[PDB]
Amino acid sequence: TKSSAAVALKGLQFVTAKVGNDGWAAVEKRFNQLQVDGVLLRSRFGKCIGMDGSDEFAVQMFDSLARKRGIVKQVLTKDELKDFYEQLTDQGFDNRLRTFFDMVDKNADGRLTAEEVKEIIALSASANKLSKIKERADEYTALIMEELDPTNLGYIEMEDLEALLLQ
Amino acid sequence: TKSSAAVALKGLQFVTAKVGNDGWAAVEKRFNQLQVDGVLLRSRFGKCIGMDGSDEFAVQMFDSLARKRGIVKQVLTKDELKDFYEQLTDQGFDNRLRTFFDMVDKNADGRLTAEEVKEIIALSASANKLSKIKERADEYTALIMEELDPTNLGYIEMEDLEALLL
Ligand SMILES: [Ca+2]
Ligand SMILES: [Ca+2]
Repeated sequence: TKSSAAVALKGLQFVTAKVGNDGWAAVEKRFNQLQVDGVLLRSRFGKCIGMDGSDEFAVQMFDSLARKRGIVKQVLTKDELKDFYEQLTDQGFDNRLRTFFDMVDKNADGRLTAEEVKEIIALSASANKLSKIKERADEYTALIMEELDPTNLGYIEMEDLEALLLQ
Repeated sequence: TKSSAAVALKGLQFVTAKVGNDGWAAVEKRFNQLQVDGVLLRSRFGKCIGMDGSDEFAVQMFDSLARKRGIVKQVLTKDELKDFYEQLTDQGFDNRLRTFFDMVDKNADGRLTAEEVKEIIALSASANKLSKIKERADEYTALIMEELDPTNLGYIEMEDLEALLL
């Protein structure tokens, strides 16, 4: 239970967060921007929904949602997109657990193998460690620049790194 | 200085370590095997030098040594490769610092911007834990499994989930 229940959760929370919780007015306006002849391409699905993840993650979510609906073209109308959206913002637990399951179940057989499970466990941990690292790096950068470029050239030079290290 | 120079020190050691210091015997031998029509591909520089770190680290390193020499083709003759080897193999501080600087300096303008600096700090902090995480994942996976699939059917169902978290 203890470490396993919390690891399923970690994975759920991760997918939920990559999808995000943008309201319909923001998703629809992006649709308006992204659509061509009234239709949203598969490749723009992540951007339309306001997703956080990789391109590949966005497209795989699209296919799991399409697959579920019997949609086989790779193009969505506003009404279809809206129906994909309704599912993804239903923040109910059953609903979220369902969408997570389908997302992690890449071959859509209604089972999850050791491989599928590890896949999403690794992605989520590693993407989360990367985001954290980039916030820190950002703060370490500001400190280096603040110290080696107090006069605000917008850069530092070789000479400044020497000094920083030889000392 | 303290935390500031440690941050910069650690990026310099990360790059130094990823490059390694194989002897010429080894790298020339590897060249001979990796070479095609006399030249060595950018994509094969890492393997030839014996670096660790990512394929991306290897090609960035490559590019930085090329930029320095105005080499714009993505291929090296043996001569040229040996020259790249010689700069890399010089573990004198002056030289190591230069190589580091040029690696961080993606546009070779002799200047390091905030953006360039954030990038090696991120990478020097990131690289190592990928595998460390890939290995924690296996310990979790094969623990989710040995608990949601006690008899080892090989898979988990939605209702195994339903019951897990409810
Ligand atoms: Ca499956
Ligand atoms: Ca630069």
